[PDB]
Amino acid sequence: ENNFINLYTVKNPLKCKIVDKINLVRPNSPNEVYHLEINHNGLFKYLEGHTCGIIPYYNIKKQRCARLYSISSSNNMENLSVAIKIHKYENITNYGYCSGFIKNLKINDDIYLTGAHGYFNLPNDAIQKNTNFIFIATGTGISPYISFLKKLFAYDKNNLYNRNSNYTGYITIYYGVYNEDSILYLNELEYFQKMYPNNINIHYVFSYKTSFYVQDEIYKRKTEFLNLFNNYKCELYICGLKSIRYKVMDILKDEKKKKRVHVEVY
Amino acid sequence: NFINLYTVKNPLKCKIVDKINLVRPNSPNEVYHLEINHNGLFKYLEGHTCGIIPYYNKQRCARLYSISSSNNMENLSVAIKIHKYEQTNYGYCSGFIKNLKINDDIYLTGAHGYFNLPNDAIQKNTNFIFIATGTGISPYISFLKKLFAYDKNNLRNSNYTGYITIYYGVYNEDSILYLNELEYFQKMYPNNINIHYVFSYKQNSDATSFYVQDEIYKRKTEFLNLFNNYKCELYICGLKSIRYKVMDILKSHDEKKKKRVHVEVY
Ligand SMILES: Cc1cc2nc3c(=O)[nH]c(=O)nc-3n(C[C@H](O)[C@H](O)[C@H](O)COP(=O)(O)OP(=O)(O)OC[C@H]3O[C@@H](n4cnc5c(N)ncnc54)[C@H](O)[C@@H]3O)c2cc1C
Ligand SMILES: Cc1cc2nc3c(=O)[nH]c(=O)nc-3n(C[C@H](O)[C@H](O)[C@H](O)COP(=O)(O)OP(=O)(O)OC[C@H]3O[C@@H](n4cnc5c(N)ncnc54)[C@H](O)[C@@H]3O)c2cc1C
Ligand SMILES: Nc1ncnc2c1ncn2[C@@H]1O[C@H](COP(=O)(O)O)[C@@H](O)[C@H]1OP(=O)(O)O
Ligand SMILES: Nc1ncnc2c1ncn2[C@@H]1O[C@H](COP(=O)(O)O)[C@@H](O)[C@H]1OP(=O)(O)O
Repeated sequence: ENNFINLYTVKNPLKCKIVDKINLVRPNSPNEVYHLEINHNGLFKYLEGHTCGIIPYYNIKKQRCARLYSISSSNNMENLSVAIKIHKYENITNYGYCSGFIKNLKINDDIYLTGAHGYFNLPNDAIQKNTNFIFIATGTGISPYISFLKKLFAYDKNNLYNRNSNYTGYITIYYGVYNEDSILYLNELEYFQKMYPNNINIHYVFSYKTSFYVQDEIYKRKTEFLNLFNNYKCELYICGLKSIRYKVMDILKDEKKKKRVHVEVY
Repeated sequence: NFINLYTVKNPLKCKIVDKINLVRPNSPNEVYHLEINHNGLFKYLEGHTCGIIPYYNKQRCARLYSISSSNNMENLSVAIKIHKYEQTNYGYCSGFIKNLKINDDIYLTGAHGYFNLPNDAIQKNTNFIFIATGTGISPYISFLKKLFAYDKNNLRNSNYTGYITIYYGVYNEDSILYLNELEYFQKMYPNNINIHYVFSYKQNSDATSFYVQDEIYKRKTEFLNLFNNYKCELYICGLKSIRYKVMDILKSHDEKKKKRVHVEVY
């Protein structure tokens, strides 16, 4: 620990089985996205904030080309989660490489993963320090913050009535999708806000209705927002598309005291 | 019927003739224009993409890049943005092109995509509305090159007499790709081409986001006409977003003209 990075490469993928395959979005979201419940036998080692690689079709032509997908489960969960938007052109029409693999994916199917990737992780002392957070996400970008939240708060899906252990840090989440029906992991987000009204705050920026996104909602709250960052030393986390970085970073008006600003973009 | 002439199993060995930095020094981006010699063995129509296989002859895994040249010219060209991330770390094919030198071998695929001009275009003087972000300009350049019969050596001959309105969104002036070519067409054919650049840097400050599709909305009354009144083929090539607020534009002032709208986003 924690040199989990690259325990399984494309040179040695890990046979895993699908355990569940669930639609993350309701009928009012244009996008299609599947949460995967993946059985790795406790063998696949990873760390909240980590991405895993899936090699489409691993047993024509090869076909040994992988895509990364952020894990959205806590280390502490028997099987692991992951969320995948199906990409189409341009329904019943055409698909991207991985997209199509996952579109035809069936339960108890072989899926081949690749060792931990990335460094978007939480701080190590975060759980004891009661450290504070500002998570910023678009679309599938919420994944890491779900895993983040399953850790900070007690996860158990089967024990959702207690207790639960509290990090009592303050967490502010800016989440931007198209509409309500397009927000990944609603059941959990709604639950977290419900169980911990003094620890988690969610700002949803919806695309539908010049254009207005999550950085624009962050500017519009810029005086309030900085408090969080400096007064509560709120840790900075950006995950999603490039565009987010500039408008939130250039709102800083610094010193390698900006450390803890984590930018991940895909 | 040139599609798939070449595949990862029989990739066409081509050679790197040139590698021009396509951006001026104010762009945060890094894009290289490759000029690739193939012995005229690559067959494609303007608007097709080709497949590049990084480090062929590890993983044999092609990425697609829009051809920014026309059939006529001896060599094919292409433009590549170099994708980066911090935690000096590069994309797979990006890293490949970045390290790419003059007279290197480069293995292409057969062609790809259906983002083409209609078969009767020059001799039907068909109108055009082209929407693009960043590298998405490539196909339209490819078009313009044919329609106007461009010859770097000679610059005139063209019979095409239609109208071409280009909407192009980029960060700032220095980020317009193929500015040379665009600026030329604007100058040489000012009653056959009209361009609308939409620079991203302007909205950084105390304003909300404004992208290429916003300009098309702000200019919505005119846009409909260009499409309705002028029997224009509409092309969108760039980011996912461009499409709904324009598409959604088209339902206001109906369908089965569908066959006149062409989309290719990534
Ligand atoms: C660090 C990191 C984390 C990531 N985490 C997630 C995540 O948590 N969840 C998630 O969903 N994704 C995530 N991604 C992106 C993920 O890898 C994508 O699924 C992948 O890059 C593209 O999907 P694909 O292979 O199905 O499509 P590709 O085969 O890569 O296709 C490329 C894109 O263009 C389109 N396209 C492809 N070929 C054509 C063609 N011939 N003509 C027209 N259009 C075409 C497709 O619709 C697709 O959107 C992450 C990426 C990174 C770098
Ligand atoms: C129809 C079509 C036409 C296209 N035409 C063009 C074109 O004209 N010009 C162009 O530039 N592109 C074009 N593309 C897309 C082109 O293939 C991209 O260069 C390619 O998708 C990026 O792959 P890569 O070589 O950067 O490596 P990849 O690894 O596939 O890149 C993955 C992305 O996530 C980042 N990333 C990779 N690994 C990690 C990691 N471990 N952690 C965090 N981030 C990571 C990279 O910065 C990159 O942005 C087109 C795509 C399609 C579908
Ligand atoms: N430049 C941008 N900055 C912030 N959010 C964006 C940007 N472009 C698109 N989005 C939005 O991010 C959300 C999630 O995107 P996705 O589901 O494709 O990952 C969508 O609501 C999308 O809105 P839009 O409807 O304008 O595309
Ligand atoms: N939702 C969106 N709709 C249209 N254009 C966008 C959107 N998000 C970003 N862009 C812009 O597309 C242009 C192409 O750049 P690239 O595709 O390399 O990011 C950029 O100026 C980028 O703006 P931004 O400056 O906000 O990133």
